[PDB]
Amino acid sequence: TNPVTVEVTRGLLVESRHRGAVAVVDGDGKLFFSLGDIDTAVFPRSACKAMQALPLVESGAADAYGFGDKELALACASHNGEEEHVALAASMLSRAGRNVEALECGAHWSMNQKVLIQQARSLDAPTALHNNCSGKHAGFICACCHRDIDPKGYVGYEHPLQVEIRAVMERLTGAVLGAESCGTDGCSIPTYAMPLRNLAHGFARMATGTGLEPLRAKASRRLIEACMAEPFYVAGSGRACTKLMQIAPGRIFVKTGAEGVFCAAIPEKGIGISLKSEDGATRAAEAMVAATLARFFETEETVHAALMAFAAMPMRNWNGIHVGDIRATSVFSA
Amino acid sequence: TNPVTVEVTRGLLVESRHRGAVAVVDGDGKLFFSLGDIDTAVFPRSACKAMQALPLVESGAADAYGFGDKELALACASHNGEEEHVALAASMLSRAGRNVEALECGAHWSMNQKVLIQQARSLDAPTALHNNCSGKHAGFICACCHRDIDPKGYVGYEHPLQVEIRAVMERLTGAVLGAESCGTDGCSIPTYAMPLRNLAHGFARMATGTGLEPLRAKASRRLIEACMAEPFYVAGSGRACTKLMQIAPGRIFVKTGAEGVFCAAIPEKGIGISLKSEDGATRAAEAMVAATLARFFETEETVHAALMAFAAMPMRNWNGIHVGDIRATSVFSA
Ligand SMILES: [Cl-]
Ligand SMILES: [Cl-]
Ligand SMILES: [Zn+2]
Ligand SMILES: [Zn+2]
Repeated sequence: TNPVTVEVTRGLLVESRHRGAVAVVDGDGKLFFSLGDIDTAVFPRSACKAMQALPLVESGAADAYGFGDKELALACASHNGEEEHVALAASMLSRAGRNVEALECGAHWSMNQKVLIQQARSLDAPTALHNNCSGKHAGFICACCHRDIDPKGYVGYEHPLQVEIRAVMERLTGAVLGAESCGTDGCSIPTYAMPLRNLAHGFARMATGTGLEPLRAKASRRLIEACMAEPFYVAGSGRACTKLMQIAPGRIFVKTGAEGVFCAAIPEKGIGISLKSEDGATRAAEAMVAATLARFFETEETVHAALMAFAAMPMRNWNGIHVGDIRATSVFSA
Repeated sequence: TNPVTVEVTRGLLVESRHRGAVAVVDGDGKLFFSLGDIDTAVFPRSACKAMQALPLVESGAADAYGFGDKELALACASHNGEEEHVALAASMLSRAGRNVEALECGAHWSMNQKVLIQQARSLDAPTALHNNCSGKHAGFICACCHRDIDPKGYVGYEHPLQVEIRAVMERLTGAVLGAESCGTDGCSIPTYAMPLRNLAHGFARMATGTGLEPLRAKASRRLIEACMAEPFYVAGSGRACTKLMQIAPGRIFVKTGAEGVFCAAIPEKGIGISLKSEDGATRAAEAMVAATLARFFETEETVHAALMAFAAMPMRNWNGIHVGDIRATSVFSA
């Protein structure tokens, strides 16, 4: 069973509790730190978008369509569907001769409340461009068009692009990705459950190049640097991913996934991080990733304090009164 | 530990898991069914609104202000902030010569996405009337004004109304309510943590009159019947509380609370129910309350099937593809 990783307090009592697992692995596969079950297969969901963006870069598509750090960050992004994000996704599809009609991810309203209010006020309905995965899907469509592969059905298990993605993520993680570990993701593409140990190892390899072909090392490093250089484009206004990567500019990589996943890397320390809140709560995964990062910056007061501000947070009610805290437990400092 | 009460699946695997506690008690305090820890103090939050509506009824205020089942349901309600709910809260305050400016609960946008889209398109900003607790607070203000008590500060621990509420909830539940069990609620009023056993017992007494003074029995029955007669006003469009009380009209009482609480009653069976998802997820608490109710309707095939449809539900992605299920575990049928 997984330890209690996060507590939610009200008055003088714990009101709710989150259990979870955490794997921290270096480029060589060495375990630096672990909580709970890092050996049972868990769906990474959107947390592994940077891995799925390798076809876009490695194929030459990114360079052929003139993509910079903003486009690669958006390809790696679970974004808010702000105008900047929608404009860039449309720009990406346009350079490959496509538009919104080529996306197969569907439409949804922003999962940032303030952006949803803006969307609702200016649209009858969101489009597939507003989908948090529209950057990744435009990356997929660009990767296909550059290689004269028909993008139609790019979301399906048997499409050449999804065949390629299974191979790429097996090479990074050492985990086998197949039908028995496969589910359908939010955006209708395959998501493959794998141990947290493997997922963390894979990010440690993307961060360091350890055990990768040089082109894959270079593409991997380029995607990780793009996310850290353009953190707004990975998520957006009011988002943990964006704010966490603004604490130590260029030094911390993070990516949220649906159902309480986080992947992260500290390239200068050669470490990859993956974690799962067992109940699937985003708030627990946010506290956990900040507290896990904090272990590696205990000699930098300002960075440690900033990270602990996410590990342990005041909650305010509708009048803005402090009612309690979300707080990572003492297992992250043991 | 608390047992695994709910699983969330994707493909052929459990993606996330919820642990929880459940107390089912009769009018006399006899335990009919239990899971996990029913003896540790948990915040009922909004789940005990019917208890907090007793001053409104017992004072004479409800009768003096001509409140029927719709107003009492709204006094007991965590509503969506739909125009019907807002209009009724404004009508309730108006009977005492009051309006939105007398509410101290604060404003918030709907936590129902469809209502939020409607709110965003029709309002610059929500008001305190849009607050899910605006009915309860209008009841509180009416209770004060009928007895010539100043409603100003009615949310404060030391206000005569909150003194009264501590007395009422102690007598129903047999739990001691004071500062050590006290936190601030979403709506800035006190919320008191108590064991689930006590909370369930309290609803069993409201449902049966067992061990209550006649006026309290009658006020208790009237609140429970109003919620069951006007279930839209307890919650609203697309809400578990509303839909669960439409399965067997007049026979099932349910009330959700923030952080994965549910209280319920089946008056004709003399049972009170309280439960807690340990992690605080609403989706887990909804599955749990449906599966717990289902145990008591195993000889009514139509009612059992309708309840099981809430205990075990398909989840669909943005394209409407079935990706997995939320399902109460087999501990609810053991
Ligand atoms: Cl989904
Ligand atoms: Cl009594
Ligand atoms: Zn996706
Ligand atoms: Zn309230």
